[PDB]
Amino acid sequence: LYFQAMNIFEMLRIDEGLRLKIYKDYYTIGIGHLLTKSPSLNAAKSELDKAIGRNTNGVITKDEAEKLFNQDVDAAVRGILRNAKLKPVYDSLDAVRRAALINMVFQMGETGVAGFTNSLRMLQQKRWAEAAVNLAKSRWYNQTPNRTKRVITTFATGTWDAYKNLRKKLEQLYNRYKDPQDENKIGIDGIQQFCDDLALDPASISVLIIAWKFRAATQCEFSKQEFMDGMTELGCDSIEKLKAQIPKMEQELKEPGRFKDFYQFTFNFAKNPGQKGLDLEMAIAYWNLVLNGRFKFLDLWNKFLLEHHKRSIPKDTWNLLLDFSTMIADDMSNYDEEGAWPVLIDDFVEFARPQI
Ligand SMILES: *C[C@@H](Cn1ccnc1)C(=O)NC[C@@H](NC(=O)[C@H](Cc1nc2ccc(C(C)C)cc2s1)NC(=O)CC)C1CCCCC1
Repeated sequence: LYFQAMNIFEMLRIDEGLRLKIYKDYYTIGIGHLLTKSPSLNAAKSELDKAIGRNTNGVITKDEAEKLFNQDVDAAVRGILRNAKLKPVYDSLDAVRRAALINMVFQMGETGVAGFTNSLRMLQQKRWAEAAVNLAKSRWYNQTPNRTKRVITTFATGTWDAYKNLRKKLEQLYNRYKDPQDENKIGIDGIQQFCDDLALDPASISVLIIAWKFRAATQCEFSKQEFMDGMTELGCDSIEKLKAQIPKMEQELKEPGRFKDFYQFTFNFAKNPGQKGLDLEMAIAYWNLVLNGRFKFLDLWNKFLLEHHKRSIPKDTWNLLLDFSTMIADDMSNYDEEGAWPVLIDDFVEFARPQI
């Protein structure tokens, strides 16, 4: 197979993203690699372990993700060649433009691409300008504007310029924030600068919302990969573009499913690496950010903890506090003491009830 890859992996890592842990679409890993149609994680991990050749426990390296991606490219190419509507266009195209076609197949499948009859004909005819304008009129252009414009530029030019130029813009922007003592990360000063550039306080709710959108691991830490992947997935190539995305992120949090996801993410982001629980003072500081205007008993809860708990907060307790805040009556008369809440919440209700 070595006779038949370098550019296509980085092109789809940018457009689709690379995930090093087993996720849901269906059990997937890497750049959209399907593991099984079975709903069993045990089946999914089994397929992944067999494919890789080690006990991965659903976690892989970038190189392992590449081995899997090359298999999917080779399978995609076989599919295109057996398709009577796609084979002529594929055969006629140069190496760079074939990569843009495989990119479309990865996104919407053979049937999706085969639907672009007029555009595919223009490509086969090497009518690059006419094809570029024609592909931009589709629904494909609206659903994924950043990805589509990059793929369209690949067909228009026959160059990697759309991917090369985004990487240049993000790499130049990165240099403003990188740590002088460590080129592969953004340090304390860099994070402060990033927040200043956004006209936001680093301890503000807006910055915590951005960390959620970037899927950042830990507070006061920001890796180069987090910056690169975050900015690309959000479709931002500048601070101004990221700044303009903040109201959209705010709107999402008005939907309870998104809010629940952001709320639970906060615990994982707030905690110290190597620690399973969140120290009380930290838990209170983040609760004041995320439960502000959502929990009537927030101050009395903080006072209770500082005076009667004075210990770390486990994840389950953090998660369940949101359900408590939502259901609790202003007089606490609906609280099920004989129910299944953490002992800490039963003790809070016992402490709070005589205080009205
Ligand atoms: C720096 C850290 C020191 N420390 C104390 C105990 N363990 C570690 C610290 O001060 N932690 C608590 C702070 N948190 C913050 O100030 C953070 C700073 C940021 N980290 C990141 C990471 C990634 C990003 C990118 C851009 C996605 C951005 C930022 S800003 N801020 C937040 O966590 C947002 C709220 C505070 C304690 C008081 C309550 C607020 C947080």
